[PDB]
Amino acid sequence: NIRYSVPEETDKGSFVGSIAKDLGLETRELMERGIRIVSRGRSQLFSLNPRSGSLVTAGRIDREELCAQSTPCVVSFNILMEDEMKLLPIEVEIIDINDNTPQFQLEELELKMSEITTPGTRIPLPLGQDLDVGINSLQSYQLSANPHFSLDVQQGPEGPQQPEMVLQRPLDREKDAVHYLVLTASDGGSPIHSGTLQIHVQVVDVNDNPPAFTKAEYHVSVPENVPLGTRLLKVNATDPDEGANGRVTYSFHKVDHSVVRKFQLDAYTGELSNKEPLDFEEYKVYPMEIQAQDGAGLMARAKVLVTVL
Amino acid sequence: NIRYSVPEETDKGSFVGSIAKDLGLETRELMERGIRIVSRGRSQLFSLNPRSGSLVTAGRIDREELCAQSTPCVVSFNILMEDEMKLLPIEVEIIDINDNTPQFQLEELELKMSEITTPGTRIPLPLGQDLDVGINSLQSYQLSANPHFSLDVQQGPEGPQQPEMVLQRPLDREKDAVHYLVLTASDGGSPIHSGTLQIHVQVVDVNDNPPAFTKAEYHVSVPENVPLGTRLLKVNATDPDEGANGRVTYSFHKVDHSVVRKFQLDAYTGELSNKEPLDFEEYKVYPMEIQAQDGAGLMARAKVLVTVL
Ligand SMILES: [Ca+2]
Ligand SMILES: [Ca+2]
Ligand SMILES: [Ca+2]
Ligand SMILES: [Ca+2]
Ligand SMILES: [Ca+2]
Ligand SMILES: [Ca+2]
Ligand SMILES: [Ca+2]
Ligand SMILES: [Ca+2]
Ligand SMILES: [Ca+2]
Ligand SMILES: [Ca+2]
Ligand SMILES: [Ca+2]
Ligand SMILES: [Ca+2]
Repeated sequence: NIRYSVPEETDKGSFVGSIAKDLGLETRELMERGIRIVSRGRSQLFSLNPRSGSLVTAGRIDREELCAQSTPCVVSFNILMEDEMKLLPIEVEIIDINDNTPQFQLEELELKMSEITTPGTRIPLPLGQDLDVGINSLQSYQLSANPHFSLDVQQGPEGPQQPEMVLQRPLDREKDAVHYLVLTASDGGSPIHSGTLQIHVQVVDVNDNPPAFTKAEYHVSVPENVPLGTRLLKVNATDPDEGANGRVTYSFHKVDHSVVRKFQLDAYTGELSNKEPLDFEEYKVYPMEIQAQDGAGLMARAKVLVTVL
Repeated sequence: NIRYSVPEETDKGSFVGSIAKDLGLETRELMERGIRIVSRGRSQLFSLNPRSGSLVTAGRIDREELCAQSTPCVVSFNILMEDEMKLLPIEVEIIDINDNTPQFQLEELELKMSEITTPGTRIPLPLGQDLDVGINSLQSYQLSANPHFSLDVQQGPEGPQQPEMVLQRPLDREKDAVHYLVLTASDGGSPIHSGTLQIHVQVVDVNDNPPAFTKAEYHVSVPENVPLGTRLLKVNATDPDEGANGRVTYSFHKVDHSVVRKFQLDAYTGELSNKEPLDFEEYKVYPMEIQAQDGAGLMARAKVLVTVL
């Protein structure tokens, strides 16, 4: 029984072996014995010269196409020697080369995660798959260096399995609204081939910031005979949350209504105006507690102090 | 100068004092010199008998109406003795009684607070006001027992000032969506009068719970010749948050698409069905990672394991 080897993907006409050598035959000996390949299966991948006895490749030999994930990859055929009517079994092993990179089944993974997601939360990652075999197949995964997420991997029989992205440090949309990461999947060839997956994490807002007034206290001095409806003051509060969570409206806290009833606070603009006459007497000052509310139940406070001159 | 006292709110005709007694005059004496009140200001609150010399009340005497918050409350007038044409100055002090309860300027305070509100957060409360004076006016505030809120009060000169409600234990809308409390404002009378304010705290939802599947693993065994479109399994996840925060949808995690592509998972109902033929050989089992997402970026995981018989 005769066994040869050849790497996949050689150029057509690449040398595989000499039948005459391995039968110990010369030129005249070889021809008189009338050798030829019996056509079957993939035998047409090889060409036998009946004068010299050389066996060469005849066409593209792709181990991935022939054998996929099976090992080893052997092409079998008979050589017929017409003289003695004897069949000679030939085996050629097709050697895997590293001509495939680990592939993901998508290019970009889009994730949405609340900024309040608890550390330890685990998300399973798309698998990398390498068409090569053995050392040339998938050997490892790598997640790009970053402060919030790390990679976890189960070390299985033939390689790594079930990659997961695990949250380590808390997210914060007010610091980073989006995170971009890269997952690579590498084989064990030399050099190593690495496939790539882009990961996009969108951080979903939580109402986790109260508004904040520009000042703890707003002082205003107003004329004794100021007309009704006069703008006295504009207050303002900012809020870093998103949408309704960061949208603030203004109002009086309900404390002493007999004071606050003399005034008007625009819920949207924060403009404070007098609604009723103000006395220089009876009340030198007029302290009032005000409130800034966002759209989802967080609040801030300030004091307004109106002095009549 | 002659000084008498009388409590406010006595019945008409109540005794205040005897002018004859304090002038040391008898019947014939008193009459001959011809006494009478000189009408001015609040003198009509009193009636003088010109024969007996008694001074009594003539109508309702309300100290709040006469003197409000000022102290003391004295009604002054002259008595004319027509004989000597001499003016006699009389003072009657009106004694405060505790006939007013501390009042709030509203019946119910409605507050909205996120369940994520930071403990230590302070809210100023409506003021109580008592029309009486001294010991009979506002002396203290009380907040009904509750584990989430305490009352803070400033002890000022004449009474308690600036009551505040302070958050102590974190809120949790999934435990209590609302809290009802009572603020009382009391005077120092005997017995004490107490005014009452109802407080209604509405707890605003935060997405602070992920969904949770009914099981960590769903196993199903299916016949080799199961028709395409067969309902195989219904998964379910619950979520205690409110509205969108608790509304869950179902999907496959992106792991091995070559497996998951053979199936269909309804995003709303959680019904899993087969979409492509299943192989008894190519895949004995079919493990799949599934996901439940709420409407605001939290998620839970489970596994589905499909075996072909
Ligand atoms: Ca190949
Ligand atoms: Ca290969
Ligand atoms: Ca490879
Ligand atoms: Ca944040
Ligand atoms: Ca906010
Ligand atoms: Ca936020
Ligand atoms: Ca009274
Ligand atoms: Ca009172
Ligand atoms: Ca009174
Ligand atoms: Ca909660
Ligand atoms: Ca939720
Ligand atoms: Ca909640």
